[PDB]
Amino acid sequence: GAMAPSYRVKRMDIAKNDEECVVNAANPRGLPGDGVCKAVYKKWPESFKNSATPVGTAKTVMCGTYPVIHAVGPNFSNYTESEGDRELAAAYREVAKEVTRLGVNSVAIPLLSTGVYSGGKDRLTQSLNHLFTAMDSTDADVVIYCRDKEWEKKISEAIQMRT
Ligand SMILES: [Cl-]
Ligand SMILES: [Cl-]
Ligand SMILES: [Cl-]
Repeated sequence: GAMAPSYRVKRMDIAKNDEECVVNAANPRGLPGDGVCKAVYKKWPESFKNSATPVGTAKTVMCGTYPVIHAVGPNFSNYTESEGDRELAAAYREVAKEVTRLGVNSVAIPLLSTGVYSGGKDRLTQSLNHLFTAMDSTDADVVIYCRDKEWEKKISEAIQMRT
């Protein structure tokens, strides 16, 4: 584990991360997709061999020795707010189990269900709080990746408020 486990946020492409493993914001069919998923497919295409997995789950596939944890958040266009909230929390719990199993000291993670699966709503706080609920009990350094300047400031404020 990390000597003093921390949370950090960076505004840049997660395909350029400096962590020991990455979480993909995957679709259930293992397809190249859009946004984070398409960047992950371009950087680690080998990790999409048999990466299909249901909503609310995570499945890790190695690209060489680098682990790609494919985590499938719900598409809020298809789920109700109640059921989608439950599946989004579940996908993050599965990411925490995989990060622990892998024994890594750091992990790069995006906010699941905040892009094209958001159903047109701002889900920064919802998604980040489910991330904290799952990852708080792990000892890996967590680096959250985002692309929007206002989201970077809000995620950074939420991290600092708890310290
Ligand atoms: Cl970038
Ligand atoms: Cl998304
Ligand atoms: Cl963002």
